[PDB]
Amino acid sequence: AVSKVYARSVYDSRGNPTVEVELTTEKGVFRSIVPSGASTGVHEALEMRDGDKSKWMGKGVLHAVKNVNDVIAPAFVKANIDVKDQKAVDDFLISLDGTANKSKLGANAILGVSLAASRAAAAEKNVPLYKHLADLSKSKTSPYVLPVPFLNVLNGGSHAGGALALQEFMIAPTGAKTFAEALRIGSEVYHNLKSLTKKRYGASAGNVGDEGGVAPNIQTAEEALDLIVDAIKAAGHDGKVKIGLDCASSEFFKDGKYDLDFKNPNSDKSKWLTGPQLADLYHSLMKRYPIVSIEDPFAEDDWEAWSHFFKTAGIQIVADDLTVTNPKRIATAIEKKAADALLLAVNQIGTLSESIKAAQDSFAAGWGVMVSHRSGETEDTFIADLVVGLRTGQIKTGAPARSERLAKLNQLLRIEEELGDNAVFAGENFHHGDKL
Amino acid sequence: AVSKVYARSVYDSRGNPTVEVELTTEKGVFRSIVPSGATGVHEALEMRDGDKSKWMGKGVLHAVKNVNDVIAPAFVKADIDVKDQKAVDDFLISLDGTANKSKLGANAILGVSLAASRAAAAEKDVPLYKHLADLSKSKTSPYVLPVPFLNVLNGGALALQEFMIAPTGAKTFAEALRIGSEVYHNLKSLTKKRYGASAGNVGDEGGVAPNIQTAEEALDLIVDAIKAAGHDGKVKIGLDCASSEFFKDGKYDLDFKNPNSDKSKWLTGPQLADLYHSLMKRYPIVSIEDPFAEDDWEAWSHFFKTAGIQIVADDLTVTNPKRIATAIEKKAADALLLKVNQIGTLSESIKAAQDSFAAGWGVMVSHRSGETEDTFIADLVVGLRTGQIKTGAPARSERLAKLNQLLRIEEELGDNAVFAGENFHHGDKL
Ligand SMILES: O=C(O)[C@@H](CO)OP(=O)(O)O
Ligand SMILES: O=C(O)[C@@H](CO)OP(=O)(O)O
Ligand SMILES: [Cl-]
Ligand SMILES: [K+]
Ligand SMILES: [Mg+2]
Ligand SMILES: [Mg+2]
Ligand SMILES: [Mg+2]
Ligand SMILES: [Mg+2]
Repeated sequence: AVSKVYARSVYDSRGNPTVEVELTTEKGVFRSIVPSGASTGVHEALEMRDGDKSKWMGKGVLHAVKNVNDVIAPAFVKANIDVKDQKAVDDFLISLDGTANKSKLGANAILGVSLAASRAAAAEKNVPLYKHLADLSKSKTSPYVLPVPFLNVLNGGSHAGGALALQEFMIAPTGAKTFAEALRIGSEVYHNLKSLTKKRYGASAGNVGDEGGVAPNIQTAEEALDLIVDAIKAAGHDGKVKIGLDCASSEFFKDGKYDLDFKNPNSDKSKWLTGPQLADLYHSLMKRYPIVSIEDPFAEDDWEAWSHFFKTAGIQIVADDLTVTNPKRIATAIEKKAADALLLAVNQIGTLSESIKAAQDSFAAGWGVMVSHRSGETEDTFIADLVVGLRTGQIKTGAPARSERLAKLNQLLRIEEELGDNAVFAGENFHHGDKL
Repeated sequence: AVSKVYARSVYDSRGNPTVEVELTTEKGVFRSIVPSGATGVHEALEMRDGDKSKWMGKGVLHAVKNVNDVIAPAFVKADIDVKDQKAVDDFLISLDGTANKSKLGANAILGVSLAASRAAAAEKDVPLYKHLADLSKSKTSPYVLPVPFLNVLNGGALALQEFMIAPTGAKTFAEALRIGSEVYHNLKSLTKKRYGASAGNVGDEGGVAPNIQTAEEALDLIVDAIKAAGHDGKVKIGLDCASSEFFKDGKYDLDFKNPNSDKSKWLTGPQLADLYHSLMKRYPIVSIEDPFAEDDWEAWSHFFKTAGIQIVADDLTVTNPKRIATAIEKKAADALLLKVNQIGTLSESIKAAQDSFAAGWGVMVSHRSGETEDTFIADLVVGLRTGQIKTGAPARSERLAKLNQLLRIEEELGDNAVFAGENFHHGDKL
């Protein structure tokens, strides 16, 4: 029985308020925290903010919290839905709000209750969270599949001060044999990268972006990718570490064009690229560097550019702002063959149930699924258990720096240990990890 | 009954491996993680593998092994009562058998020490901070909630390492944190405006690190930030000089990042003190940590004569009751920076705090620069009733995890807690 549901304000990794929910049963008190994006897709479910300029830079979540405590809480406690029944739980919450985009209560009011319920269920059942999430998703547990970590070791775009347009430069130790090995290798590459970055672009280059990657003030990707390929070599993990990009191209899509200097107020509109032109630059990058995944190469509604690029890409193409973990928009992307991987970000859609549906739909269409953090993260570790539960074989939860990232990576360490011989490391099979 | 003690490697906020310990009883499995400094020469031994081919030489396999291979079987055989933190840490301390914990390693022992206290709280069915109050014979009516010292700016051209803000003017911790976060964001905005976008990217502790020449420029910047946020008069400043970092040939080099620093312009103890006093006169500074080197006793004592604000010992005392006794003897400082992993056990850490308090000292509980998702010090600072803590800027969740835990503690305690505010120095005496 759910005796209590309670929400408070806490702080994310950028020092902005966000919603924390506590769900009390006889099994104890269960806590989930909602993350917060910076490069948020326009189609994402509502993140409700106070916009009281006198408090928290206008970023209060008092209203969201109040919606939990004054609206959802009493109705949820009164109903006492079986927490084990995630569908009915999320069913209830979504109906309480009664809008498509969760704009009545706010996604950041509902998600906390959704996630906390699933934690409570796992306890009731006497099973690890990833196990219960496996159950929820009807995923195979024999073996489990452990994810390749995609480590955003070099931050640009809206995640770091500097010229670099593309948002995330990730390394993916697919050549590793275990997660633990992959994390060691990733940390070694990161440290070697940090040293080379300082030497190459100055000590200040070694300071980190929002997601823990070094933040050199450089103008082009090709400059970023040189640093990483040099770092991989220096760490002596050549051929065992691939690269992944999040372009977050929606952040510099303007006037049907793409601004590769969008953080320059004096950017040259002459040198803004067309879809084609941009497609060209990517293909050059793909040719020169060991890139195995590219996320949001084109804009959240630039469907034609996705379709045309995907035709001849030949690597994993991840939809993020395109699909915003929305089963509706995933259906479109599948139809148009715009991508073959989904970025799963639970607070984009606002319930676990909906997030699991998006995953299941993607897998069914032969997509991959990369579970993701937000750039605004917390000490919450839910997506570590999620990626394992969902058997996706790939996650991206930050550089190996800043503990809102390490928290997830550490939790994955612990899960791999627990699972022992009943887990495989997805490694080179990350794309179709579920099919393993 | 403790039925297993176990250790694994995990990664700290800088992506370096560290020791995580799990202690198992009939109440379940209880977890503690060891932090890591970037360290006083007198600190208990942090044991690293030094295998250049692994983790940049920073592996902790040996320490983990020491937990699993040496401490673990003996501890279990010992049938220790985790409720008795003293018996716990005496066993551990005895097992290692060395003054500075160099046989098994400080980072092997501390995890067991902390996990035991978590297990003890559970057995008693009390919150951790409550158990820690009991262990330390601290008053709980009311509890005292800490002022957060937030590390918003870092140095080290400008030679001073840490520049913190302390919302002592707040009426609750919750209000303190909000005010702190607002100042921090305003400072970040001003920094990028004044020193370029890249200068907004954070350091190891989540603070900004603009290329600044002088302390004054760093303090003026912070003053502007506090004003911009509209909290002028409600927010004070704290400093961590980490002067050992620029202590050379019996002198202090304020320009110790310049290879050709004018050696003739290196300061004497009395000279540096003159600088601090000028800074202290012009800015709302209410606390200064390690203003002199970790064995420059004469320099501390001299300064302490004329200083009118809290003077914290860190590298000087390294949370060691033996060195704190000296510091008290010499009238070198009047506050202890409590870093549990500097001495290695909870019991010695509590002993250090108690010796400090008994000598009229303050105690600032503190993180290390390499932190984890572990939130022990949040419960510890409340348990010890010290009234002040420093656990990072309000960014990076190895910092926020602690400050969030304090929000929860404050909410839980309701009317049975006071915010130390202006009275942080003698918070324990509140
Ligand atoms: O774009 C992304 O993929 C996410 C995760 O890194 O970032 P943000 O939460 O800022 O949108
Ligand atoms: O000197 C200090 O005060 C500590 C905490 O800031 O730093 P470090 O853990 O690197 O010793
Ligand atoms: Cl006193
Ligand atoms: K002994
Ligand atoms: Mg985004
Ligand atoms: Mg993205
Ligand atoms: Mg130090
Ligand atoms: Mg210090």
